Amino acid sequence: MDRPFKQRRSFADRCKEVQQIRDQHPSKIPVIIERYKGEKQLPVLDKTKFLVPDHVNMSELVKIIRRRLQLNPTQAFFLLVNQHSMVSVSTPIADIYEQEKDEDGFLYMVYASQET
Ligand SMILES: CO[C@@H]1[C@@H](OC(N)=O)[C@@H](O)[C@H](Oc2ccc3c(O)c(NC(=O)c4ccc(O)c(CC=C(C)C)c4)c(=O)oc3c2C)OC1(C)C
Repeated sequence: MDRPFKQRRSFADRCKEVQQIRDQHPSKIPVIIERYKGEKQLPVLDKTKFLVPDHVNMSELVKIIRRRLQLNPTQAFFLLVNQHSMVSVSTPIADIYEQEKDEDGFLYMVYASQET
């Protein structure tokens, strides 16, 4: 629906789903990508739950998500993980998953037209 993921799924069920994904997609990182609650410029992505092959750099994900949003060339766009902008993080998602993942095992990201 429209409510954020953590509002729709219990912590238990989210954990259980991450365990399922470890069995069924071992090389992928499970991620939740959501629009900032107070965002007024950027549109809402078609979907919010993704798997990411774990070699993809965070910096590349910024470019991929920006393409998916179909913005104009000048629109501001920031992808935030635990409030940090990912635009210059040329590090595989595998290597930041363990430091930045939620207790439920998903890696959460927020996009917005401003950083702070
Ligand atoms: C509980 O798992 C479910 C799946 O259930 C089962 N039995 O497999 C199924 O219901 C659905 O399956 C999905 C759902 C989403 C993706 C998915 O989003 C994938 N990602 C890519 O193909 C991909 C490849 C390259 C790349 O740079 C990016 C990043 C894309 C950005 C975030 C827009 C993504 C993928 O490989 O597999 C996916 C699969 C198998 O969603 C899950 C994982 C929650």
